[PDB]
Amino acid sequence: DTKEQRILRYVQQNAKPGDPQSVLEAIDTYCTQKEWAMNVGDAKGQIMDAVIREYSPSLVLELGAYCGYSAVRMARLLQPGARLLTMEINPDCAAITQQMLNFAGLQDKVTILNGASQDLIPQLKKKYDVDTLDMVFLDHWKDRYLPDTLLLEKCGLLRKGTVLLADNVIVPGTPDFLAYVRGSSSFECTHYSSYLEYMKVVDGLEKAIYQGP
Ligand SMILES: Nc1ncnc2c1ncn2[C@@H]1O[C@H](CSCC[C@H](N)C(=O)O)[C@@H](O)[C@H]1O
Ligand SMILES: Cc1nc(C)c(-c2cc(O)c3nc[nH]c(=O)c3c2)s1
Ligand SMILES: [Cl-]
Ligand SMILES: [Mg+2]
Repeated sequence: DTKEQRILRYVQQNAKPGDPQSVLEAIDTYCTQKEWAMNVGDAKGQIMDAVIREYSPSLVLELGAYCGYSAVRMARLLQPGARLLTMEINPDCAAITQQMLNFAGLQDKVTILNGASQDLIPQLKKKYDVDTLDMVFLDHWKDRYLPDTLLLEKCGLLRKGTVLLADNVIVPGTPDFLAYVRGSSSFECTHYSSYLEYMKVVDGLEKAIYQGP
């Protein structure tokens, strides 16, 4: 089996079905005590929680699902009727994410879209009936953050006040993305210094609020 399979099995055997907090705790314990994995983690997760609570987004787009940790973490705080779409290029990851969401009882709030973000983003309006996004969580691959941000703008998917939240702007680091949003009068940016998941290594999240074209 794979590490991702081991994480999922650990949750199924150590968390309570239908209880998202217990799922997060089981994942964080596994990744602390057994095998590191690239979930946003509890330290940066607490900052995401605060952002989600502040904005109460009706429609969130996540880029990069992995095992479903951030999807569980965000979806558990959404209001009734509010929705998450998560895009995931790796089908084995998409499979784990679906089972993780099912176990957590959050499957009615979240839709996994299978494919590369750069291929799916242009389909959101016509195929997935999206008008504009309230929030986007960027957590896929560092080199995609800037191009996908510009693609989301091109496609008309951002509105005034759309919240972009980006993980790993320090490690692995997204220097082109940070230079761009921080120099652009189309964004209002805030940096949230924290730590890499499960490690005493400095990392951070960037919040960039779109201000219109
Ligand atoms: N272009 C792209 N489109 C969609 N997913 C991508 C991608 N490039 C990488 N990925 C995926 O992005 C994921 C990064 S890890 C995601 C962690 C997750 N947000 C969490 O915190 O729990 C991986 O599963 C990888 O397959
Ligand atoms: C020292 C590190 N090694 C890896 C492998 C890290 C790491 C940490 C993350 O949160 C990530 N989130 C999304 N996508 C990634 O590629 C990713 C990578 S940090
Ligand atoms: Cl952590
Ligand atoms: Mg990350």
